[PDB]
Order: sequence, then C-alpha cells, then structure tokens
Amino acid sequence: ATQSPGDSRRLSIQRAIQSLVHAAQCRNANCSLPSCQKMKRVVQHTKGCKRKTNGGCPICKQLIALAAYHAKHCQENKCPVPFCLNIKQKGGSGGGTGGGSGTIEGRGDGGTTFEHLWSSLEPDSTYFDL
Ligand SMILES: [Zn+2]
Ligand SMILES: [Zn+2]
Ligand SMILES: [Zn+2]
Repeated sequence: ATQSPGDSRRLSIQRAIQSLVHAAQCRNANCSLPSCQKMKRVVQHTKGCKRKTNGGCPICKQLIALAAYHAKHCQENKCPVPFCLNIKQKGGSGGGTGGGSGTIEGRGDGGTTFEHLWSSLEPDSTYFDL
C-alpha cells in the first residue's frame, strides 16, 4: 500500500513537509523541483531570523507548523534541520495556552484542524504553495 486514497489534505501536507525537510539541506545542483527551490527562500530567511523572541515574522511561525510533522517522522534523533530539533526542544504543548479549546469548527475532528492557520497565509503566497 502506497499513494492509496484517504484525503487530499494529508497529501498536500505531505508534499509541503517532504519539500521543506529536503530544501532545508538540499545542496545538490542536480535537484530541480519547484517546491525545493521555493522552500530555499523560507529556509534561508528563517536560518537568519533571530528577532523571533522579540517579534518574529509570520513565516517564522508558519515554518514550525510543517516542521512539527517531520519532527514525528525523523528517525535520526540528531535532526540535520535546525527547526526540527527546535520543535522537539519546545514540546509544542503550551501547557497553559488554553488547551486548544473554545473553537467553533474543530472539536477534535478531521485530524488536520491546524490547517485553518493557512487561511491567514498571504493571499498571494509568493513563498508557499497556494
Ligand atoms: Zn533539492
Ligand atoms: Zn522571519
Ligand atoms: Zn528531524
């Protein structure tokens, strides 16, 4: 069983994550993918983003979302991607942020509820997949 039906959201998430983990380390001139080359932009920006602690940009936050999926799929405990291990060091639990409750649509259903954050992505999304 490979590429079996389920839901396109899972696939969209997969393509984005796969392209991100790869682009973050892709040093090969051979590699030529639209997702790989666009991801280079966000990874280069985020690798230089230190203002996060004061007031980071939106890309700084949005990157961490997809990297958190790879964080649970990285077999290597010493993740080469710097944001992957950063998520591990934070847990992402919040432990007091409101337990992710009070939503209208998202009562622990769909399994990809976080996807609603893409609704705030730029309408032009010149750095991510529209
Ligand atoms: Zn590549
Ligand atoms: Zn930034
Ligand atoms: Zn990893």
